[PDB]
This record gives sequence, structure tokens and C-alpha cells, in this order.
Amino acid sequence: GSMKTRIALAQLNVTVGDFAGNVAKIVAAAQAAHDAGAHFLIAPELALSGYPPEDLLLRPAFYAASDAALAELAAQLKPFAGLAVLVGHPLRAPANRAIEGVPPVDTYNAASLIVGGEVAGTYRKQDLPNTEVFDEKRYFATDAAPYVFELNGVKFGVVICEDVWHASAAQLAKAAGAQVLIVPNGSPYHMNKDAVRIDILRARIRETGLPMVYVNLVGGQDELVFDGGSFVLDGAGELVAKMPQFEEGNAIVEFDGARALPAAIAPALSVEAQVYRALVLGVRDYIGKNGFPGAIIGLSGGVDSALVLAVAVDALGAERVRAVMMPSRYTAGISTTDAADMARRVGVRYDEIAIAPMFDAFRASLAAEFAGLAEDATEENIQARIRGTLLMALSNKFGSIVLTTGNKSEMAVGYCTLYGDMAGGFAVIKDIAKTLVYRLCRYRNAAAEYGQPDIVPERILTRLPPYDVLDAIMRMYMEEDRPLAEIVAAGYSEADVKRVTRLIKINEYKRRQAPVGIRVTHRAFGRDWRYPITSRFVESID
Amino acid sequence: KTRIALAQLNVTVGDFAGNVAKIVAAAQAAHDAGAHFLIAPELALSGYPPEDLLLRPAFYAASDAALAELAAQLKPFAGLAVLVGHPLRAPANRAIERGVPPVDTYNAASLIVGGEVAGTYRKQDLPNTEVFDEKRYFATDAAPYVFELNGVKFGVVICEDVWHASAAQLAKAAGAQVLIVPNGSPYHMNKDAVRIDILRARIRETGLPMVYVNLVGGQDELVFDGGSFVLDGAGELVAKMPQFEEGNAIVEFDGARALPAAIAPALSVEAQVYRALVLGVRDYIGKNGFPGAIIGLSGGVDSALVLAVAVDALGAERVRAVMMPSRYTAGISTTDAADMARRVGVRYDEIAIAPMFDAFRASLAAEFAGLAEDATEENIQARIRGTLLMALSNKFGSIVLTTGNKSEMAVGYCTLYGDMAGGFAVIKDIAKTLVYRLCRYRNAAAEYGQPDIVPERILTRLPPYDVLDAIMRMYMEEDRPLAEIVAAGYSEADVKRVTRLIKINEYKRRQAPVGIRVTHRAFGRDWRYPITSRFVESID
Repeated sequence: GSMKTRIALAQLNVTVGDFAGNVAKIVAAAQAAHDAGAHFLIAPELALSGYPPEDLLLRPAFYAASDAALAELAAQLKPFAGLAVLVGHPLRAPANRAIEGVPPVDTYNAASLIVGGEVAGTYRKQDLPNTEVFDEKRYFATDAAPYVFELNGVKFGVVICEDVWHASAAQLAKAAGAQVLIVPNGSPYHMNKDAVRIDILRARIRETGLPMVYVNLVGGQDELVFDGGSFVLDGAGELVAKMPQFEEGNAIVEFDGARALPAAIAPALSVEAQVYRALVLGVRDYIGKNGFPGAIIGLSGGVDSALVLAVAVDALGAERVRAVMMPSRYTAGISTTDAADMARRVGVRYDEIAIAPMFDAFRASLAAEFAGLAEDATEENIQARIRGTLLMALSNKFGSIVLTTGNKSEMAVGYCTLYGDMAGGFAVIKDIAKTLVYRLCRYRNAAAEYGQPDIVPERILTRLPPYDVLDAIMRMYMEEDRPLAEIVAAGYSEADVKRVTRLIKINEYKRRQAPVGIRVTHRAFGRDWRYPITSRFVESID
Repeated sequence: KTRIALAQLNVTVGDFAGNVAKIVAAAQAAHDAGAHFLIAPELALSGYPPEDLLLRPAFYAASDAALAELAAQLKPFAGLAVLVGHPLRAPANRAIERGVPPVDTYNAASLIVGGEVAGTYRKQDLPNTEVFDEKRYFATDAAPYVFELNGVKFGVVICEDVWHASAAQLAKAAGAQVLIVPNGSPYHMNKDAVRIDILRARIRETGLPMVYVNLVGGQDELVFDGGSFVLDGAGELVAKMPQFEEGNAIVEFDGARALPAAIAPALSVEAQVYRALVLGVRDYIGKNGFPGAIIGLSGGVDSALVLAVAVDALGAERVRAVMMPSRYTAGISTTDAADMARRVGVRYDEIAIAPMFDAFRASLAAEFAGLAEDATEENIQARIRGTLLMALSNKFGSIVLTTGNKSEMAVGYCTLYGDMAGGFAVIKDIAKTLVYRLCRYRNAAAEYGQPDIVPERILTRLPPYDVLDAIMRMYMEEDRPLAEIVAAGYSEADVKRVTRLIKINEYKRRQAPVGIRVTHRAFGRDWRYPITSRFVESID
């Protein structure tokens, strides 16, 4: 009659550009699948490269690196006899020739099946998302060809992420003989996204009658948090397996012929629990993937910075977080008392630095122009900028990142100060409306699993080469996306090319907060240059 | 002969009223010159590029109302037809679903004749590389538009429609004898050569003359250079308008044959780049309603260049220079800074930073006990200067123009909130090598009585939160019209206050650190708005 297929769902937390580490994570997942006796392992969208790599996908050397990593991966999977692996990767058709300026022609968002240490086949994405947070029509060409393969007597069809948004890809896969659809995803979290996913896949299942296996990335990548939540629906649309959100790992699910069999279904999290876990994972990964030693948080004594402190301690542990209160002459005693209280509750280092001497000095320096004028936002903003300068000094001297505490409501109506309360590396609650800030504090105070309860005070809740050389290397690397080896071949030293290009990468975080400026070249540091901050891509010099 | 007016207009994103006034003024001039036809640039009516305004149903409603008003205002110009670009949504403020591809929104150009829209072209090939993202906003249409004026058939294609053979072929098969091309083509060095080459590839395939009308003016990072031109049916250049200037020019056709007209004199690459910087500064200040500019002067070449550009853009009376010496700033620097400001005739002030710096040092002395002073203390100094310039900006309203160059941006020789503190980074795309060339250019281009801007020595050296949040969610997250937010039970006062502050503070959000997305419409890549915008939505 029918055979069983034992499938490992690899809900991986890969890192943009970290080919070596990503290969190691996929191999580790494969080892675990082998240890469990699986026939088949499925990894997420663009697992090999991490996701989304943004304008790395315009750089020929990035695709060359991906191809080399895919070959390394296949070699390392070869020892797992009988285990096939479906892995996402960027693909350029048959290397370092320029990527033109004109639409994508021969680059694809792909998933390849590796069998016996060789690529057995490849699917290329059809429906490229180019709305919201994605710009895949900037990077990839479309392909309409289905990919169906046989494994344990069952025909499996592959489609990738937003291919499920319309009828077309699934119908082409079914017409090519698919009996089960396999879907690698890089689907970022938002509130109610878990419901959206199951609704869209049910629409496809109504049309095709085919069960669907949905495997998602997990982890933080700059503004995005991938929540995992991989799942399986049977051919009637019933949920038969569901992995936890916001956790990395592997789960085993089974099929008997084309029938999806029941497995573990993680209980649903409340919307508040999902949002809080997103914030924790985002902070944990922005610090971890970038290699920061810890975090600094300016505490006002108010609820916004209280939430950020709670999230940071949950993400990093108290030993890697410090809190700084910076009172002015106006600062109420209850504010410093409240700030010190919460720092004690979570066991973080707490320091106070008075800003009056700096503020007095600024005020003195401007006395001639401002005298007799009403105090307004100008004076408040100077105070905020003094605070930003202090936190950035501590960050610059000892290396921890400043986590900023401006909420979405404040961002919206401009109740914030450039270079002041906005000064820092990562805006933890930039997408949390003030109303939700309160709800999340109540949530966390009650959430036993995090350890210490009631950490946010209840009372706040009821209230170089020379320039000619440097510029030449910049033009070739930045403006023209040339491989480092081609820059060296044009007559520049390996030492100079390495030094300049490393510094260009290192300083992405800084450029991304720069004021807008005037474009006069064909590749400026504006909309022409859309790079990840979190990235471990290091291109070989030769 | 057919007389065609090329309206090389400087429109403003969102400024429907003012853009209409500019087009009507151009039409008046054309009518006085006996023109049969006037051609305006790509998305002239709305300004270009409006970015995520093109996801907002009210923006298309405003555009339709503006097009109706324009047609009515053009009606007295008997005998003159006007081709105008505009965003178009097919037949009101029903939601534009942002989670699926555009379906019924187009980049359009309509011909107005006798005070009525006679016909409409919709763009076919949408740019979605470099600085453009039109596949986020618009659907493709491969229908041609060809009309007859003074006995000659004219076909319309829009900007990047010329990158491939298709649109021109479809127009020619629909009867076109001359192709008319509205553009929103931004400047970059050598872009002028790219434009003529691509149009010549099309003319090889069609044999039809082409009329290329381009936008001019600054729009956030972009500077549109104008440089509108005509090629005859063999690809010969027969007319060319100046770069970086607005104007109207008449070109004539004898039947379908393009006749020679004025060809503007050329500009060196340095001269072009310099004028782009001037126009960009002039328009960022002007279109955003800033009263003037503030520049931190170090005595070095970069801030000298930015001072020169600012004075040329705005006039000396709208620029002030501030030198902020530390205890040990070299005397040569403050003399050179003061001298530069005198030469261009601008207000100059010195504000010593040692008292602030000493106060920061004392406040951090326990924390930094035993450690050498290093880049950390240099950065504190840079941040003090940024705070000073921003205080002047905050109190009196002028924008701070920052002086970091492209080389510095590249390798990180710059300080967040310090030398990067300000509103507009004039030379962010000028490599250090090019800074020197532009200073030499500006010295070379000096007027009589003005001497070197830069000396040789230097060159060779609110409702409650529950209500606020509900209004934010409807306006920002859901792109709802203001009138619908009012109809949901919120006061006109509250809705106006909250939504005007959202717009006003775009400049500020755009310098914020990256943060975590948890909603379907965060202030990251979900929200791509122009800073320069005069879009004001009606409350009813």
C-alpha cells in the first residue's frame, strides 16, 4: 500500500552573510534528523545565506560565496545516508561578471534538494514580494517552472513563501503531479500573522486538496523578527503539527503515503506573549549576531524605559545590562527612586549622573542669543542631547550598545528629540504604541516563565590609504559592486582593499542614521544602497 | 508648422495647488507664443517621486480633484492642448491592499483639450532598481496612446518605457509619427549621455523623432536636472534646454519633421555637480519652508565648500556660520573660518565649547578613572558642537547643513550626533577627491569683486493616549482618509493635530535607529515617505 515518510522540520536561526555558520547550523540539523531516522529535512527560505540580505543580492561576489557554500554543504551532508535536504539559497544562472540599472535577469530565490551529496533539483520562486518590508523585484527574476520530486513513493511539490498568496504556483505543482506541497518560508512576525498564514494556506488547500508543510525561519534580522511557528495542514485544512514560536530547533512529522499524520501542536500564545517574545528575540539577536558585549539603558523612571529594561534583562541576562539615570534640576525625587527601584528588582548595575553642570554651561554659551526669549522645546532638547551624549560616551568607551526607549506613539507625533532620547543603536519599542507599552508591562509582570515577577513598579502602570587611492577603491567596491580580487587586479594592494572595504561594512550602522543628502553619482548612500546592518559577510580577498 | 512648448517645470511633491498654478502659468506662456501643444514632466501634477503617498487612497482622490481643477483653469487657452503627468487610480477611497501587488494604480499622462481630459496613457515599464520602486506602487499597462494635433499623430510613452523596444513599437503601430516622452529622470554624472543613447536605440527601430521633457528641481536626495531635448528621426539632436533651470522652450515641427532650435551650451562635470548641490540646497530649504541655514565652520575645505553652495543657493543673508573652538583649536583655523565667512558676506559667531566639555569630563571622571583620553572624548566634543547647532536651529528655525563627505561616510570618519548632527548632508555623495575639484571650480567661476571662496593654501594643505493611538492606527497603519477617521467618532481637532504632527516629523524619524517590527506597518521599510512634501489632506 503506502510507505511512511519521516520528515525533520528545521526551524533554523541563520545569520545574514554567515555562510560558514549557516552551513554548520544546517549540518547540525541534519545530524539531528539522521539521529531521529528521518528521510527528509526541510530548511527555511534563503537558509544558506540568511534572510533578507538586501543589496548583497546585487553583488556578484555574494552569489559566488553562496555557490561555494552550497557545495561545502552538499559535501558535509553526504555522510547522512538516505537523508534528503531541501535548502533555500540565492542562485545566479551560470561567475563574477557584473550584475547590471536594468531589471533582474538571471538571479533567483531558490530551494535545492540535496541527495547523496549532489543537487538533485532546484525550484525558483515565482511570486516575488515587492510591498511592505520586501523588495524582491529589485533582486530576483521570476520563474514559472514547478519542481516535483518523488520520495518514499510520494510526489512532493516545492513552492516558496509568497508563492502561496495566489492560486497559480500550487496549481502548477499539482498539475506536475504533486501530492503534498512543501513550503520554505522567511515570514516575518506581526500581530495576527499566525492566523493569516493558516487562512491563506487553507485557501490553497480548498483549491488543490493537497496537505502543506510550512517551515519558517526564526530569529532577529535588523527590524524583522522571524517567529518560526512552522506547521503542517492535512488535505482538509486541519492543523496536525505546529512548532513553537520564537524558538530554534527541529521537529519530526510523519506522512503515511500522502496523508499527514498527527504530531505535537504547540499551544497558541496570546498576542501580548507573542509581541513580548518578539522584542526579547530581536534584542537577543541584534546583540548576539553583531557581537556586542552588553547593553546600556537610560532610565527616566517611566514606563517606556521600564519596558526596555525588562526586555533587555530577559534577552541578555542582568550581568550584560546597565541602567543610567540622568537627573536635571527639575527631575522629581520619585523619578530617581522609581528608576533605582526597578534596577534593583532586576539586579542590574545602576548609576546616576547629574546633567545640571552641562546644561548650565550650554545655557551660558548661548546666553547672548537666547536671553529674554521664552524657554521652549529648545532647552528641553538640549537636556535630551546631553543625556544622549553621556550614554554614547559610555557606549564608545566600553563597547555596549545603547537601547533607545522611544515608543511608536512618540515617534508618530514627534514627542522625541533627535540625538537626545533618540540617541543609540537599537530602538527596542519603536513599533509599540503607548497603549501597548502598558499592556506589555502588565503581561511581563505576570509571566512566571521569565523568572522574577512584578519587575515594573505597579505604581507607574496605574498612573588609511591617501584619498586618491581610497576614493578609487570606494568607487569600485561601493559604486560598482566589484569583487575584491578585481579591485586588487586593477593595481591596488590587498592590504588597502581589505582595510577600506572592511571599514565600509563596519560603518553601515552609522550611515543608516545620517541625514538625507544630495545624490550626484549613480550609486549614493541613499536609496541606491540598501544594506543590512546585521551581517557576517566577509568576502575573500582572492 | 506645429509649435510645441516643452515645460521644464519644478513642481513640489504633494503641492497640488502650487503645481496646478505652475502648469497654468506655463500654459499661459505657451499660448502667448502660439503653441499648439504643451508637454509637462512625469507625474507633474503630484510632483515626483511621492513614494508611499501612492499607497494612500486620499492622495489619488486629491490628484483627481487637482486634474479637474487644472482642466477648468486651462479652458480659456483655446487652441492649446496640454499633456500632464499624474498618478491615477481606476474608478473611491476604498483601501489599497498593501500586502498584494498593485492592481489598479498607474503612472499616467493625460491630454487636456478644450478644458476636458481627451485621453490617457498609462506607463508600461516600471523602474524598480536604484532609487525607484515603482512596482511597489503601480500596475503595468501595455496600451498605447496616440492623438492627432495640427494634422500629425503623436504617441506618448513615459520615461523608462524607452528602455525596451515594446512601448515605442506599440505606439508606432497605433499610428504615431512623433513620440512624446514625459520624464522624471534624476541627475547623475554622465546621465545626459545615457538618455541620448537609449533614445537613439529606439529611433533606430522606429524612425520617429522623439521629444524628451524632464523634471527639474530637488526632491529629498534627488536632483532632477531638466536638460529636455529633441531628436529628429535620424537621431540628430535638434534642440536642448539648459540643465538645472526651469523654463519653457518652443520647438517646431514641419509635418513630422523636427526643426532645429536652441541647443544650450555645455557644462563641465564639475559645473554640473556644483549646480546640482546648489539646486538641491535651494529646494530642500525652500520647499520645506525653512527660513535659512546654519553651517559649522572648521576652517577646512569641506565646510568651506558647503558654505559656498549655501550662499549661492540661498543668498548670504539667509546663511550663518558658527565656529566652535575647543580650548586648543589652532588659531589658523579660527582666522581661516572668520576670513571665509567675511569673503561671502555671512554672519559669523564663535562659541567656545571648553565649558561644556569640562563639565562632561568631570561627570564621567569616576567612570573613566585611569583610562587615557581617546576617540570617546573627541566624539563628546563633536556632539557638543552638534547640540549647539541644533539649539540655534531649534530656537530660530534655520536648518543645519552638515559637511561630512562621501569618503568619510564610507570609512566611518564621522560621529553620530556630532558632525553628522543636522538636517541635510549637502556633500554626502561627494568623494574627498571631488570636494577639491569642486572648490577649484567655484574659485574659477568667481564673479568680479568676489575673490577665491577657498584660498590655495587650504586647497593644497494632544489627545489622551487611547485616542491618539486610535488615530495613529487608522492614519498610519491603515492609510485611512481623515474624513473617515472623523466619521469613526474622533474630533476634527484631534484628527488634524495628530495627523499633521505625523507628517511634520518625518525628517526626525528618518534619522532614528532601526527598531523592532511587531505590527503590519512599522516605521521601517513598511513606511517610505518623502520628507519634502506639501500634501495637505482635507479634513472633510
